[PDB]
Amino acid sequence: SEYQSPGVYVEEVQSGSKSVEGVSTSTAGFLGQTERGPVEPRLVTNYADFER
Amino acid sequence: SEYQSPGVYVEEVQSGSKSVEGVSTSTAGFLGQTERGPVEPRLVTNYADFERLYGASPKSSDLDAAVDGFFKNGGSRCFIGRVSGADIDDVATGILADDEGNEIAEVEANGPGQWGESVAVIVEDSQYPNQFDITVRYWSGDLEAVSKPHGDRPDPSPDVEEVYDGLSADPEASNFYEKQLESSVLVDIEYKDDGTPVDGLTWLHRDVTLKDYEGVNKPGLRTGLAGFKAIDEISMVCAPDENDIDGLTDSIVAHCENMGDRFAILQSPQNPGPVSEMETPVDSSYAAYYYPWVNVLDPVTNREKLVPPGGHIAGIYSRTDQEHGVHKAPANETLRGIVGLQHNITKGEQDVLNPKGINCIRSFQGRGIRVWGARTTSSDPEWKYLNVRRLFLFIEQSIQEGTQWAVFEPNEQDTWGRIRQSVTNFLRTVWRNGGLQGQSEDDAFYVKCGEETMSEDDIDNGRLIVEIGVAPVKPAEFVIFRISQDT
Amino acid sequence: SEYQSPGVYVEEVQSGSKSVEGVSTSTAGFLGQTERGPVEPRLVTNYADFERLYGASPKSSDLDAAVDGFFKNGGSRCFIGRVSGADIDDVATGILADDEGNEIAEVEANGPGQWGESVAVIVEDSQYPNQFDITVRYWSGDLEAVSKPHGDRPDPSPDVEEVYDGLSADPEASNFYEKQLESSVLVDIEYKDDGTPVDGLTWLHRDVTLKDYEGVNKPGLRTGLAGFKAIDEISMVCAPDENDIDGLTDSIVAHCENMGDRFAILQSPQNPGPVSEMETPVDSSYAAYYYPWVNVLDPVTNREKLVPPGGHIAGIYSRTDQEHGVHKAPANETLRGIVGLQHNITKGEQDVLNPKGINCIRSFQGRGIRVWGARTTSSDPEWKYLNVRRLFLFIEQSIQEGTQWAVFEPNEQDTWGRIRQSVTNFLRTVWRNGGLQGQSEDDAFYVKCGEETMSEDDIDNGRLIVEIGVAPVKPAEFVIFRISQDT
Repeated sequence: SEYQSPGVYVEEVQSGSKSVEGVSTSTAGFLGQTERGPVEPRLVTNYADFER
Repeated sequence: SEYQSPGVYVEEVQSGSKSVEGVSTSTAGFLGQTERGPVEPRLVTNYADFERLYGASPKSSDLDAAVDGFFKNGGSRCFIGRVSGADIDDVATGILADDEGNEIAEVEANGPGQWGESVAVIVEDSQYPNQFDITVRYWSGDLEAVSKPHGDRPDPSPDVEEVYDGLSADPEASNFYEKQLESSVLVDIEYKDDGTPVDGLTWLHRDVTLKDYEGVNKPGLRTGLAGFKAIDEISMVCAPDENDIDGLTDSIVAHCENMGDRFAILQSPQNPGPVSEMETPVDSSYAAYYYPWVNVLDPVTNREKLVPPGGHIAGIYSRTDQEHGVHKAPANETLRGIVGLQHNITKGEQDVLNPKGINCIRSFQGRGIRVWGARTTSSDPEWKYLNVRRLFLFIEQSIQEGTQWAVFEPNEQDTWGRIRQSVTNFLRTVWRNGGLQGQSEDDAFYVKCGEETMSEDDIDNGRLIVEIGVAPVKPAEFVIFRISQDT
Repeated sequence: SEYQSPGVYVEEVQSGSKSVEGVSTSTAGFLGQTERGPVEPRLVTNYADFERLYGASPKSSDLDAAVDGFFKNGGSRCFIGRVSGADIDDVATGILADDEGNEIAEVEANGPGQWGESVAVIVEDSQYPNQFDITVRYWSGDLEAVSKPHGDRPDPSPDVEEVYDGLSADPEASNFYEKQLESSVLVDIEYKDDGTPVDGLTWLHRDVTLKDYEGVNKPGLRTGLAGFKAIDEISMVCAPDENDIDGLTDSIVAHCENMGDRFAILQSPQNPGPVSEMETPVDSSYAAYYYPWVNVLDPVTNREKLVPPGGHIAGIYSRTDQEHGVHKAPANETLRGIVGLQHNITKGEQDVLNPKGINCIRSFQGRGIRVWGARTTSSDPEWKYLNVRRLFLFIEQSIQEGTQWAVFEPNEQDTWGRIRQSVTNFLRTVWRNGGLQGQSEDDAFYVKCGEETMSEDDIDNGRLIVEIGVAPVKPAEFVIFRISQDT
């Protein structure tokens, strides 16, 4: 920082380690023919959602 | 001191430590449209104050609902700033006349808009010599249906009523009408000439974009965000209608990042799209993002209505700060004042939304409706959690405001010890209340000021350097139980 | 000293080191068209100051947008220079008259152009003996629609208003009107004869190329770049409309190379052609080149508008300098105050643009819009990175300005030790703040002054030679992870 006029200054510093987080690993993708529905990919979490 | 003539001298010395005091942390700021009121920011501590000073919102705004949700959830103090599409000087005015027809006073509405056309001023005479009474009345509905506006009981009872009894025309008295009518939510009086007014009734006559939310910045007038940036009590800002005005989210986040001492609360759109494609609007460490909308009872139709959840969430923030501290995550808390949600989110959909910085409001069977998520919109791993940012804001503002005695003091060991002692006392207090983590003081923080932080080039140029290290506490987001049969 | 009569003598000696102080590094300079204002460069520290002194830009300029983007991104100080297509002496004037018709004062607009035809001056009398009031009003729109320019409330409220109350006609008093009206953004007053003016209103009557951007250079008047080259605070220069005026890019780069203490920021055209054929305009080490254009909200139509990114980038420079230092690359930083970009650049296209010195502004999913690139337009391998050039500018100007005490001093070992000590202290301070690289002082820098740098022919001719060697730090542009299964 630069100090040109008198006063109080408060500054933040970077710390000594940054955490890494693991990614998801149990999602699947399926392709095939259906009778209804959109053609953009959509997320489903249950079989009743799929039938609906 | 200097001693040139004999006598007794008594001198005061500075002590070895100076106390630091913590700052307020539960005040909020709101922006939006109203029907009445001034356009400078005003402090409100209760919902009846809000209805008395401002009134209701038009059909294109949801401010009234947000303030109601704020106070139903345990909030303490609001700063209200009224945004208006009319020019600031488009105000209704009037004139008071004397015995033989001289204008002696000038009456002006307390804010711009057409509402001022429905204010009536009534002057009558008092039973005591040289005294008179003044009354101000306001109707919210049609004027064509008001039968007896001057009588003791008008046909529709007026919406606002004000009476002032012991008035005089002596400028040096304490019952001069200019000084007594100064506390009035409807009108303003200015003195012109000597006299006393004649009895009767009189009406006041001859009466949004992103640039209105930005506000006016002139030497003697500030509205919008320019008015808020001159108030140092506000700690969180919200605009309920931020999704109807393009370019307001960025302005709010920039305001909070440029002040450096407040936090921004953001809500999703009513239709944000498919779940697999949602993102946050900004990538700031000074903002948080909540989803979905909520349902309330509307006090003019008595039906359900869908509104954004911002004010209820700000009220939850204020409540948690009052009963737990700024280090407590404002999640796993109940929402009061609503009827239902827009959608019910499952556990499979939150596994996609939570790693993206989007906070969810969910409903559990047997437990109710709660906020489930406490992250910021930031990508930096150092500012992932919300309470850490709030704690740092609190600490940094306290330090900034409570150390102005040290400027221009001698740059030597006494000042160094004094500063070190003060900051250590403040941080030990923060540690004792559960904000810092560690079984000893050495684990929780340290403060340094001396010849390890300053060199000689520093002393020759007037720099005093203090280094502080701290360890904040973080929430428990995943509670895991690993159970086996061994031993 | 010489001692010829007996007594006591007290003499002062010079010490063993003299401190060097660093210079400012976050001030910018802007050039372009405005509607009002003077044509000499003026310092601005806030956007409301800019609107108050200058106003808005015409349809052929984008200065207002660039200054707004500068201050929305954390900039601190601007120097504004107004470029005008009208002659400098094409200014509106007026006259004030006394009791029996003598011209006592002369009023003149604060800048050339037709705007001065819309300024009204009003003189009225005060309640105290020998005193009067003066008011100055300015309307931005049509004059044909102004109903009561003299009344207390004109039909359209004026755009600018100034009032001065306690004025006198005594030249030796401190409330003489010539001294009080001197701080006014609209007019200028000059005294002619003895008297006091009569009441009433009066209007002021009888009112670009590359050579206007170059500016006037006369003994008592400087505009354009000639005005900027007499200000030593500016550290970076930008002209938003540099692509509409042919021959201005070279003039700006030549100005920065001839001063030797400032940096030039350049933006691409709106249509630069095919990607495989792009080049930089110049090959200077004193310039940087950014691409593409950005989208903003226009405060007069409330629609999107496409503008060059120069002022936002200068604001990013200033912010980074304030919070990190001049050794930090101003890349991987967020742009505030915009809506979108012109194009989205992929990773395949930047592999062609980056080795050519062209810096890109990109948008990442989950992270936002950021500047991705920190190179200069230079072909020399020694000045490839931007922060190295900025650090050298800072160091060299500090040394130049903080060593003028050493001229004409004795050329012997005491002066040598003193100079060496000062420069070593300054460089050690720079090293401690992270600007130089090395685990020890011998790795980071050295300073030499003595009989290894100077010979006897040097001493006989008056030359004192100091040799300094330094090692700057460079950014991490490619982060590489090589992972294997062994051990």
